[PDB]
Amino acid sequence: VIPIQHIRSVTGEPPRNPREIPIWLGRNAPAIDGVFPVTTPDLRCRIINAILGGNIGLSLTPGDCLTWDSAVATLFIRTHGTFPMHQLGNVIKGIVDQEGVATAYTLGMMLSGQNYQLVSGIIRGYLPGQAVVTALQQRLDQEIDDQTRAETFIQHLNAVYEILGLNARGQSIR
Amino acid sequence: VIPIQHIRSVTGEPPRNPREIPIWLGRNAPAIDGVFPVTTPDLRCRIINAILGGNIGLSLTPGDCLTWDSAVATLFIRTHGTFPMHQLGNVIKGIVDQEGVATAYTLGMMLSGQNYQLVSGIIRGYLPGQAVVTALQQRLDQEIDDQTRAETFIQHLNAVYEILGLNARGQSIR
Amino acid sequence: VIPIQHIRSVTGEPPRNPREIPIWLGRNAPAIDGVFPVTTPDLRCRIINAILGGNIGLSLTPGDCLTWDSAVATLFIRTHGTFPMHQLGNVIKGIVDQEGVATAYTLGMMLSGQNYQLVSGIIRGYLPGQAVVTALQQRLDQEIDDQTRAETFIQHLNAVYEILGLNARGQSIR
Amino acid sequence: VIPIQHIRSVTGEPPRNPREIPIWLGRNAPAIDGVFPVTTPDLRCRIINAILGGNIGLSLTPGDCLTWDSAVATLFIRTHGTFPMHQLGNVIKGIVDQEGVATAYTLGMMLSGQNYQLVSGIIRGYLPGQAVVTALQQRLDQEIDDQTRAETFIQHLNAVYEILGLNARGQSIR
Amino acid sequence: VIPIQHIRSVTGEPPRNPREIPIWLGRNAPAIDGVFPVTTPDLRCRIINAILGGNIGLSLTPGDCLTWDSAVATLFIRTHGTFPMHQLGNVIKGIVDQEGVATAYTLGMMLSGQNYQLVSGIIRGYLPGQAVVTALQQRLDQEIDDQTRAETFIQHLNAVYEILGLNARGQSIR
Repeated sequence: VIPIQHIRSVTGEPPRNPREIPIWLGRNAPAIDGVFPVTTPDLRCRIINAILGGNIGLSLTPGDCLTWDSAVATLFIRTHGTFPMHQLGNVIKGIVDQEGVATAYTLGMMLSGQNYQLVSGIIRGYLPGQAVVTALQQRLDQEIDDQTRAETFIQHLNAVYEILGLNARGQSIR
Repeated sequence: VIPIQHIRSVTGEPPRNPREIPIWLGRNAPAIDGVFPVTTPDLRCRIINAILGGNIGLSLTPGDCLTWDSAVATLFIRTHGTFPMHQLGNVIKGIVDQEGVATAYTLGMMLSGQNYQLVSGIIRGYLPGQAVVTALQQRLDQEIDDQTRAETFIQHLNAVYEILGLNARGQSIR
Repeated sequence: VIPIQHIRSVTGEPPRNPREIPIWLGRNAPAIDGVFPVTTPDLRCRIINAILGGNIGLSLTPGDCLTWDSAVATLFIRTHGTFPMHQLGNVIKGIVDQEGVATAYTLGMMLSGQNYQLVSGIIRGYLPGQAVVTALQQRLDQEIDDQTRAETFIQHLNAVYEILGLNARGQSIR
Repeated sequence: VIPIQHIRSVTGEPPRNPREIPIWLGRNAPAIDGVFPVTTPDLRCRIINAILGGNIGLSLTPGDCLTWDSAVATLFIRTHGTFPMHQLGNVIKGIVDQEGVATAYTLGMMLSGQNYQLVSGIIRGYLPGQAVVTALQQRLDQEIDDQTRAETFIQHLNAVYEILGLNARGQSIR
Repeated sequence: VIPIQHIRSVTGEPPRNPREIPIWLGRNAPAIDGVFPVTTPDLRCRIINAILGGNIGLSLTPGDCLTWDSAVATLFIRTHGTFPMHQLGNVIKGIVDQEGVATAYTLGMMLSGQNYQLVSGIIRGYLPGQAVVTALQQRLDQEIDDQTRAETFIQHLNAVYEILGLNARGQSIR
């Protein structure tokens, strides 16, 4: 017996519009990993199919549930009909206005197969204000390599936002 | 003590209109099998009667709960009043517009006692577009026998839909 | 610790109108017995008092909870103010229109202290159509005795309804 | 880990108006004792603080949770601002119209520190009809002492109400 | 498997407006500690991230979850964009009108890093009525030192409010 109700308490009911189901799963995925440990592709497939309830159209098989990124990407092709990387710039722009830059980096990297150069370049255009772009680049440039920059991107954004008095959604205190 | 609440988290509350209770059970049946193992006809009868709550009219006895298909079919005769195979073409046409082709194959086969020839022929008429009909037939024809075609029908539909840029409900990206 | 939440998942919240609380408990009683075994009068009293929540007026003591029938009957005297058998014909007529004949036989026998002759005679008047009355009587008459007829009444109604194409609520396919 | 969810299934969400929180706790207290055993003042304090959720204003300390009566009385001084016994007659009159006489005896005795003479005298004025007052007094007078009358008051009200055809809220069948 | 559902029963769903999420966590924090014991910074981080569900913007790392005060303060900088102590007087004034003085002392001390002198001085201005200010000061002055006054502040407010017939929100009985 998989403990579905604890997982259902963290996630909640699926979104009504089929198009917003892939983004929802990506945002709730880190919290699920902390509350319950998922160690095999088969366990992940059973949890995702139960959370979405009776959606035969969006059912996933054990092969496509190797990593959380693969599961979120497959749901995108079933809900939208296009592979994600073809229109990544538009998808990141929608998340930034509705949720914020930190949500866009996490979901953009899941859909982009962990490509730091493409995600960092697209996000830099939509960062809030000229000062934020210059300050963040200086801090990231000091890091030794692309792997180290990828791990510390969210930590370096939070420090810059705090100095300039911006909330998570980028709205100024003034 | 059967763990009803985990099963209730996956399913949800029964539909208010008595006519849509049989289709609802069919869509939620695969997810229930993954979360909790059902191994006997008696266990299935107790789970179905609890999920529908206090519906004395639609109660099922252990004899008619031998397989999930038998349980869904018996509810159809109590909710609608006609055996399913008498009007299968109309039932499949309703599911395709509301949910999609993949939901119609799974529920059509449960109501049709696993008849591949009748279900495949009815679905081919309602497939979206002339190109989808020709492409799917070529892939299915290559398979060795009817049992092998039945197992791979959903896998071969998903590949064709992805090439032609169609979502699960059959709506084009254009 | 009694497992109240599993029992609450099957039942649901009590009805707002005090008059419909006795019928609600009768319909949900068979499902509760399957999910959790109730073996003593004391356990039944604790479960019924928790399900109704904080209703001091309708609280039941261990003495009146000997059988599910005794508990449903006592709630009727507290909600309505009259003993049930005094107005049984009217109560059965209300259930038949709202739910169906099968619900009326189960709840009519609980309120009537398992009297087959009174319940069968009252139901025969409200059966749907002249043909249903004649067909059911022929099948019941063949049975050896009143105990055997009481066990097989619902099974013999379902067979007659299926032949004449009627749904559980008695509405014809035509 | 205290099993809060089973206790939350019996109780429900707290009332929005701060004034009706003390009466709500009193009505739900007997059911909680049956489902889960509370044996220490500390356990009671932890359960009451969790049920009311995040109400820092109405938080209770282990010292004032010695008995369920002490906890309900302390919430009355925080929600209303006056000790209960100062205005007991008005409080009992409100409960009788909204819920009934049986709810008023149970909650009146909790707020009145188990004083039979004051609660019985206040209730006798608001009993429904002249006949109910005379019949109940005759039965209570036969009992040997005040402790015996206190235990059998609700049992003797239910018998009188049944003979005169009154529902729990005191409304006649006519 | 962390028992998230018991914690979710005490807390409830997060507030929709991002600005009121920090105050909500502070009010629900004492109840969570009683129901489930939290002994490590890592366990606290996993519980807070699950309770807020899928909010990537307000996610907290193990380093900033050393104490409940540190977690509530970090959420304030992400939701509002300013450190709390810069505008403490305004924050305490909002809580006093909406909830009461007792909620303002508990949340004011969490945001102010346990500074008794600043919190006590700000609260004294917003206490209800001239008599309450004089009576409370006399009782607090008798205590030996600032640590002893901090522990007994809520106990000494409740005694003064009871003598002057005030409810928790400061509204008089008159």
